[PDB]
Amino acid sequence: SGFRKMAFPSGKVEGCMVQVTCGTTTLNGLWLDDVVYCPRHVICTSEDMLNPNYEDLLIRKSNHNFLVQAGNVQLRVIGHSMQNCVLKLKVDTANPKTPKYKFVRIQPGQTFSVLACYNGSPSGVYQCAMRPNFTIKGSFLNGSCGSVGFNIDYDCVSFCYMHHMELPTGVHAGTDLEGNFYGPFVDRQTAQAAGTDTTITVNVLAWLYAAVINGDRWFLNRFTTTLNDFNLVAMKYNYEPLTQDHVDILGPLSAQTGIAVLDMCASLKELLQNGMNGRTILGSALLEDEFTPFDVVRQCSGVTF
Amino acid sequence: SGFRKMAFPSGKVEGCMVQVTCGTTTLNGLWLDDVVYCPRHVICTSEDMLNPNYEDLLIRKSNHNFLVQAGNVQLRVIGHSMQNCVLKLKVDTANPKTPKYKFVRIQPGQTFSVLACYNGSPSGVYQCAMRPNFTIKGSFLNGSCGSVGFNIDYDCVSFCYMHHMELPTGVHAGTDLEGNFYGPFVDRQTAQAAGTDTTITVNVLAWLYAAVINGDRWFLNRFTTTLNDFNLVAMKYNYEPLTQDHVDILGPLSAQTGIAVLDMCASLKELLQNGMNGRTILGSALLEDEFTPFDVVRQC
Ligand SMILES: O=C(Nc1cncc2ccccc12)[C@@H]1CCN(Cc2ncc[nH]2)c2ccc(Cl)cc21
Ligand SMILES: O=C(Nc1cncc2ccccc12)[C@@H]1CCN(Cc2ncc[nH]2)c2ccc(Cl)cc21
Ligand SMILES: [Cl-]
Repeated sequence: SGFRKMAFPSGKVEGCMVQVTCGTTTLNGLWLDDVVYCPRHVICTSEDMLNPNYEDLLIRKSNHNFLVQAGNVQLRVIGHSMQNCVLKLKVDTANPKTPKYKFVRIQPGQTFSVLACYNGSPSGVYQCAMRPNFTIKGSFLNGSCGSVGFNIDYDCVSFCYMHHMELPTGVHAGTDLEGNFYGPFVDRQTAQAAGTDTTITVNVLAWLYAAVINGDRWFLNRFTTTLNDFNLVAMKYNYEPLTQDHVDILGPLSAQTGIAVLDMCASLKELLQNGMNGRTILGSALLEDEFTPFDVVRQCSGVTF
Repeated sequence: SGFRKMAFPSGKVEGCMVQVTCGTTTLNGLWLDDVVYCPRHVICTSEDMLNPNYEDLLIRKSNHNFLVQAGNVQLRVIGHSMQNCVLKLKVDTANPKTPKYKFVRIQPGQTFSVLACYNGSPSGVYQCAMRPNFTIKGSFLNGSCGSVGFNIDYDCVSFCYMHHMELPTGVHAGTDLEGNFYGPFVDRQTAQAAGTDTTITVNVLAWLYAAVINGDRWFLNRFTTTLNDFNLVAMKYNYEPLTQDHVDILGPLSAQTGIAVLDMCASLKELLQNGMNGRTILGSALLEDEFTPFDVVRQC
């Protein structure tokens, strides 16, 4: 029993965290095989960040300008290239701790674990979701740039995020491991704002199924709804539309609990129009949307890595 | 900016997780140097759960009864001993991945990270607090016994918990790494119940300071209170008494935000009286009590 916000074990990623220093800027790098990946803004000054030409700044750099430190060992940079908003520093040594890995770009609503690092040293791990507005509500201070987001598939690490910046609202923006930003963001000191956020509906439903598996049933009702009627209500409360793909993904939880997805949608509809009435679900007074249907199955069935 | 429930990176602990099998029972063990630590109930059968005599059961066991598996390698048990509710299995190989470590027994209110394991394999990491009733509100299934709770101090792992059982309410009970249970619990199937839980007041205050550091100030008021008047109010909401030790511990956060502890106590009393009124604090509609003053300073 119990339901917690749970991250993947971070060990396979900890062995890849290195410190990257370029001039006065120090941030984190991901060392996989003989390449260290990090945000390309490491080559910037405070003036450069205002309106940067990264090709012109990088062409002025030499390999010896980048100081890469893995633990108490300095790696020697033998090449440098840029892929979108990520800098790739070729090193002479392949990371012996390199796990089986993939670079994957995730969709909004998908969750992943963040290994927050400072000076190439892992300080914490937390689970979060890529919001529908493409920001992540992370926890990061200055020095955390280059911290990575990941999932674990059997024994394969899927790297899906690299932290680049904090928006004025305190939310975070970053890229996949190919340097492509999630969202309409750029890596420059300019006026940027996150769009209005919405609730990840499929994840709320998956969390309601986790509550039922844990014995919380007060919110269940006799009612069902059409997918269309549910979406009209959901859209009114800034909830993401629930697609037939989402209904199919919730299939196993629906079969396990005996509550059809559209039957759980009617519970969610009433929760939205009426509130919780001083009650909680899994010790929460708000509907939790940072657990995917896969996370719920993984936690309520004990899948290991 | 931002405030998250954050666990310590679990890598140093993952390299110590092994599978321990004794007869039909399989659970997790912690392999440090040449010793594998696990709950002693791994030696129990069906008739040995209501009233087990662990000394009697362990004396009947031999080293070859214990199957220890680290990854796809079987370790050879060369000795066995019992320390309180923990079984110590001496093995013929020292764990090369053994980190710098300490065994620390924590107090209620303290937080730690849990590396939940099944069959000696880590499946997830999450953050817990030792509740004032000495239980932990974990997320554990059958097979998770031997999963450990820990904190990391620079590069040193302080092991503070080993999971032993689930109480009828779905909460969890375990021991420190010396086998001493937290709480009035025993490793028997006898009728056991967690005491009435209370909110960790010092942690709620630390979390209110984290909210102020993050820019959330709506809950602040012009009032202050005496420690005694705060405790009389707090007790009525099932909140733990706030001691002078707690007030002293909140000193650095009080100095950083400019809000005296007793001033923040008055904000907490007002929240307990009014509720949140559709508002949230750090994205939460409830007062969070699983962040200690030390966690808040570290994260902020
Ligand atoms: O925002 C940044 N990273 C950080 C990541 N996570 C949390 C943070 C919390 C506090 C401070 C910084 C955080 C960095 C440093 C700050 N500034 C602003 C700027 N102005 C001139 C040069 N840098 C910018 C602007 C754009 C970009 Cl891509 C990156 C950055
Ligand atoms: O409770 C236990 N671990 C578990 C840990 N975490 C989550 C769980 C979820 C579901 C089932 C078991 C969980 C273990 C195995 C079961 N039983 C209860 C029992 N023993 C004989 C008859 N019923 C006992 C009893 C005492 C002790 Cl010390 C340990 C244990
Ligand atoms: Cl599924």
